[PDB]
Amino acid sequence: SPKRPYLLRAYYDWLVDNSFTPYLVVDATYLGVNVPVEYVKDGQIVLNLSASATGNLQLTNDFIQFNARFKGVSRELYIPMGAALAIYARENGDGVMFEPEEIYDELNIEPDTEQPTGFYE
Amino acid sequence: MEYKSSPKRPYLLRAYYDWLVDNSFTPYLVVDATYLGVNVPVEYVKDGQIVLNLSASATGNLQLTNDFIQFNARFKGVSRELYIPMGAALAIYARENGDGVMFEPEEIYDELNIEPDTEQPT
Repeated sequence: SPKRPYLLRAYYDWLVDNSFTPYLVVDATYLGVNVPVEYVKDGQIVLNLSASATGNLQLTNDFIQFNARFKGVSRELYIPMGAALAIYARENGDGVMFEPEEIYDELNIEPDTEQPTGFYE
Repeated sequence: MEYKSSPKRPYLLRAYYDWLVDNSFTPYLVVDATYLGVNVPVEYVKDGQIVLNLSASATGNLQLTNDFIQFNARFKGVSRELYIPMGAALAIYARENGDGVMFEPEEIYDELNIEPDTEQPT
């Protein structure tokens, strides 16, 4: 239902097809993000999604996932689509900042915690 | 390189197209039938414009290329094939609600649509 995944994939292809290095701005504060906090700045990390800087990159409707190496330390990165803030070309900044969609809001996310119930029955 | 990057339209058209279909919507395309290179049933054009149904059941061998769109469709029984230059695709939306996107103008599309003031020899 959310359009963000299709728009991200569209820009990604346009970037790569034009020989641009696609940079993804991630809200490392969002629910489910999995990135090395050692490289996070002000609740925000910028990733390189080019073929070269990624292993097994997958751009799903629900998440971005890939193997990344930070100073020899290869590992997996998981980013829920709701955390993707923007994607642009490293060589010139051309890209898009994703428009907010109501569904990536925890209010629209199914109950993460249950209702106050008694105990006895 | 003064940075002569290609148009984004084909990518946006394609993505929105996939979004509509994956959501059970019927993709409708608004075309400028004037645009150089367009091949569509001239008698179904209104105000130099034609709306087309691109859903799976309304098309055959649909091709959403960076440069053009092409497919086979039937108009009142008469099966015809259409060729549409990307600069001619003006918008794509969902029939079930009139909600979609109207593409932003892109400089090169305008260039590819500049007409000569006069004809060629012969």
